[PDB]
Amino acid sequence: MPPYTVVYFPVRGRCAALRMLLADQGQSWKEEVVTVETWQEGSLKASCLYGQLPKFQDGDLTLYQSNTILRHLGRTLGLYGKDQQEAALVDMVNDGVEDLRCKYISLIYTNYEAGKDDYVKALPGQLKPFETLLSQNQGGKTFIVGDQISFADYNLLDLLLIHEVLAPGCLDAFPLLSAYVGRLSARPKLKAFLASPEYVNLPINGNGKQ
Amino acid sequence: PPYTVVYFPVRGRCAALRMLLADQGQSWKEEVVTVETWQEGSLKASCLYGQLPKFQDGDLTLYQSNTILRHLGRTLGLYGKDQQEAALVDMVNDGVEDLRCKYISLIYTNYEAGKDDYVKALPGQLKPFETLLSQNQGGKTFIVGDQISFADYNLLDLLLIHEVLAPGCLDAFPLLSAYVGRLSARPKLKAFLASPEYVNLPINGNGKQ
Ligand SMILES: N[C@@H](CCC(=O)N[C@@H](CS[C@H]1c2c(cc3ccc4cccc5ccc2c3c45)C(=O)C(=O)[C@@H]1O)C(=O)NCC(=O)O)C(=O)O
Ligand SMILES: N[C@@H](CCC(=O)N[C@@H](CS[C@H]1c2c(cc3ccc4cccc5ccc2c3c45)C(=O)C(=O)[C@@H]1O)C(=O)NCC(=O)O)C(=O)O
Repeated sequence: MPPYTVVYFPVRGRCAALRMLLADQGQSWKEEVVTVETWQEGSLKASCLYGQLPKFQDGDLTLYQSNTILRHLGRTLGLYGKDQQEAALVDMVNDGVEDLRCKYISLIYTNYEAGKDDYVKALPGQLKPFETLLSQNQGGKTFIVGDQISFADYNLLDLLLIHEVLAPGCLDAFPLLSAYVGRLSARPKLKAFLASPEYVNLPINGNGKQ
Repeated sequence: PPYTVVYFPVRGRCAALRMLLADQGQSWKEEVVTVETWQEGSLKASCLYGQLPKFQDGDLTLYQSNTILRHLGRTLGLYGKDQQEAALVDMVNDGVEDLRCKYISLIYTNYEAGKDDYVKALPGQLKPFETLLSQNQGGKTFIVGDQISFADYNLLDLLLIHEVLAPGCLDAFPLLSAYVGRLSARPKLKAFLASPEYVNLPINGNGKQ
């Protein structure tokens, strides 16, 4: 059996980025999918630390919280900076990614029809700090932090892809971002994952919006 | 002092890292930012995400309260004994951050009409951290392992502000209650929490708590 197990609802959501990590890194993993009926039965839920998914297992290490998983994988597979200073910068990117993700998730599930124009109007000002980060790291030719990939790249990558779905062309205002996205998705294993039914046949979110 | 904390004159998302610094005998400087200052827009335009806190470690400049916590935990050895404990630590902090966000939305966006439901949901919101204590040496040490981590300071602050928001919310949780007492009594932290620069600082900016 693979050492890793992803326990989630059948969507990309907060598991998209860590799945891309694992795929690009050539790791193997079991997917455990949870239906509404099963969630509604309440036994799994009660057993989750914060009563939510994703749930992740690495051997007998059981983790909750999507960014915990990302950092845990970034730690063990060496995608967490080359040094302590880089690691901080990697954290600083991911906190920003999370911040925007929280807003995205709020729009998608609590206020899509009403808030979408305001959201898209505000999108440029929200993406710009990431464009700025690229420009300050080797002309944005390599990765979000340093010259080696990190978990934040995989998280940022997902974030930009879902926003291109939400707001087609949004990256037209951000040359570095746009290319970044093309480049990281050209990575052979990731590209193969992204084109696969495993990724493509899952809806981004669970309410049918995007 | 090698550290600089740039922020608004409230505890808020700087309370945990202040406690961390004081408890670890670290020295730091406070650049307090006023409305006016914030209003000229030079600072803000300068901030990666247009927000505070901003932090300095020698020549390193950071943003994001949780990046600063992690940076301090990492460089001062407050991040678990190993990768496995370091994961546990993140799992506590991310959870602390989820409740805090809820706390923050209640306080600034929905205090009058959301407080009853907030406080009724509270115990189920605090049970995970009591359970976490329950699984680690019967809760007589720390939130993870037997050495303090950045998550302790962050969870400590979370529990203190809730005790102000809903006095006695810890009364049904004996490990949480003893833990708050234990950590709050650590000499350097104890002195800091009794000091004016803590006590005379408003928790939040809009006068609600
Ligand atoms: N800080 C944590 C947070 C993790 C987290 O949010 N988990 C949620 C995800 S469900 C997710 C969610 C919602 C609505 C729906 C609605 C329809 C739906 C159909 C098919 C699949 C999903 C999957 C997820 C999901 C939803 C669906 C929405 O309303 C929710 O807010 C969430 O965004 C959950 O487990 N909910 C179960 C419950 O609390 O009892 C982390 O980063 O890991
Ligand atoms: N993910 C980040 C989040 C950091 C963050 O939220 N920063 C905010 C803090 S201001 C804080 C805040 C708000 C309202 C007020 C209202 C009155 C007020 C009076 C005196 C002091 C403060 C201090 C903070 C503050 C406020 C006050 C509220 O509306 C805000 O949401 C915040 O909770 C900020 O810099 N605002 C400047 C602006 O963006 O332009 C992190 O973890 O560090």
